[PDB]
Amino acid sequence: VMMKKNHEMLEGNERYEGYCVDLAAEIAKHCGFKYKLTIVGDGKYGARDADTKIWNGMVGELVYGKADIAIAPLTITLVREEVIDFSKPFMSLGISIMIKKPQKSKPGVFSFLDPLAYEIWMCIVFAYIGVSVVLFLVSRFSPNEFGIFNSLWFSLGAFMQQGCDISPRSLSGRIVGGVWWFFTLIIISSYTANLAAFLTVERMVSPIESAEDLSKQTEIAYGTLDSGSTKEFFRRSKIAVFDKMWTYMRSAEPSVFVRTTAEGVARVRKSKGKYAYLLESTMNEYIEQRKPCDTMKVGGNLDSKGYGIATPKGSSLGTPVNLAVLKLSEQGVLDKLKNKWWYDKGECGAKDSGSKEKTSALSLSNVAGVFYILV
Amino acid sequence: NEFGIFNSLWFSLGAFMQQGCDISPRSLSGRIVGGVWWFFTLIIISSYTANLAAFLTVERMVSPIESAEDLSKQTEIAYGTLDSGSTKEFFRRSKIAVFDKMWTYMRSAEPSVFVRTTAEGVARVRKSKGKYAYLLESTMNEYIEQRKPCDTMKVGGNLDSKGYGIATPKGSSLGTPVNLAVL
Amino acid sequence: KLSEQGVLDKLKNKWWYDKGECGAKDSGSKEKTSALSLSNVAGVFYILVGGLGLAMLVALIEFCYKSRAE
Ligand SMILES: N[C@@H](CCC(=O)O)C(=O)O
Ligand SMILES: N[C@@H](CCC(=O)O)C(=O)O
Repeated sequence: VMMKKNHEMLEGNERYEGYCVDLAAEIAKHCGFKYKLTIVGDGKYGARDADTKIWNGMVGELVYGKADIAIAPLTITLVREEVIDFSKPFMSLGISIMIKKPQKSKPGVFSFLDPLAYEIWMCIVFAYIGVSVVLFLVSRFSPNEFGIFNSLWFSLGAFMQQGCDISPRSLSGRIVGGVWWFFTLIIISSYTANLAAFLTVERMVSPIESAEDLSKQTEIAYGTLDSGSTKEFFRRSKIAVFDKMWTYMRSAEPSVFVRTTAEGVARVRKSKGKYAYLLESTMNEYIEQRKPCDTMKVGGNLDSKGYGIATPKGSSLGTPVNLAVLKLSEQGVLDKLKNKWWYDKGECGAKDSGSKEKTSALSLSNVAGVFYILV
Repeated sequence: NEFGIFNSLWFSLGAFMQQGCDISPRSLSGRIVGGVWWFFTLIIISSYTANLAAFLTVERMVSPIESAEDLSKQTEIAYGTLDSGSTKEFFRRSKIAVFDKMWTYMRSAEPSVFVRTTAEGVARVRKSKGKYAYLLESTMNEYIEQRKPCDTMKVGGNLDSKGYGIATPKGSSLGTPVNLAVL
Repeated sequence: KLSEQGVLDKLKNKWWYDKGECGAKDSGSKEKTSALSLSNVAGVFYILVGGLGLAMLVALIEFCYKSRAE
């Protein structure tokens, strides 16, 4: 169900748009009836409390006779099965994960010297000053070619390990040439090892996807849509990883249950990966093809539930639906529409298809400012 | 003047190749450039060392073959399913355009359009080593990955929603007592 | 009556699991290595500047033997 460019100027069933809107006409053509479209007054699919079990959501609208035939992406479950009637599943689906997409993090224009501290580089500069000054005082005691331009240049070639032009010949000149070598031998090797430290830590980082690691990770929070089936699929469960999720989500503070899907998307974008989200397979896929393009699907699908056309207990019109659901699956009119709205959204640009070339081999931005100092 | 155009390539080369060159510049205008060229290489030689340790320390696995889209683009792999069953007909009922490219190439397969033994498609993929693929039941793939020859891998996800039912003849004497006993 | 089935025991599973954990969760990936301190390499400067002053000591003792040339 979509909005419309003529949200106010247009009237009737044409006021909105979408898969089920056109699919309603597909049933209305085949079954031969007239329909009036309504919106759920709550804004939620269906709850069932430890209470009088009034279905706060679209189910109670359909149980209590306000609606006649419900058309919605609604989960076929046993708890709904005993209280309303379902058609055959027209779409395959599963529980899936939406997270903040781990994007290209911003490097530094002087990120190459990050394994050292700027306090160290400040001392390296200051040590480079005095050693040339001390050697020159050692050199020019005339009561020799190491002038002030030579003593800087000899110390510069010493520190870069690129050889030297000449050598000191007096004993005290060789002494300061000795200790400067043992100085720079540590510092270069210390720089190389700590540079390897960042790169080995970076590859050690595991992007969590199996959802058991997500259950073992407490920094990334995770929540579901309330008053539906995903909130209830983890209520009654059997797997210890599912129960630990439910033990985490029951004992969660603050409220990980979000009233609508869009605010559930909104918490993920603000969190920069702090807040994960659980939703259906098809609904997670459609947000990927839209264009913030910062949501991706990790892991495999949990189970295989289904969407079905809902009729109340005793509605005679549910069996002609059972005709048309089979017939439009035979011709593929389901698939004719199930294709149509999902390759239409190519507007993300398919950024995942052309950005899977990530590797630990450096970008130029890792070593960019070295060229800046060079040029 | 010793820095010819044939000389200046050589001085810059050994500075890049960590080798001390005999001929040094003798000007403040010249010595700056060879100075910063030294500091150029001193990072990059070290950066090549540090990154190459990381490939040797942390290993990664290369498998771009998942999620059934990458199956559909790469035409180097041959698919494998079981005849006289669901997968023989479920892809024969290919209506989805990505599944149309499957079944046409599944009909354009040689020699194994199908296999006949589930344990033989296990054996064939072990000898296939990147030439042949095998599509099958999910918990069948999972169970063989729990058995330990450990040369097995599940990729992608469930292509269909399926389930196993107790086959009873139509008008069974005990079909509905079975169905309640299932419940 | 408690100990025969473990009402002592099974409740001791729960209340000791209940209050959160501080274990192998933060030994593995709650660290990133930092830049080196100066204090990691400070003693080289003490060897460096300590080597600097003793060079001037031998510079002074050179001229003592240089004046001995007589
Ligand atoms: N399609 C789902 C949405 C709510 C949920 O994921 O729990 C349903 O109607 O049950
Ligand atoms: N259980 C399946 C096995 C064969 C197949 O997957 O195609 C059947 O009898 O149809």
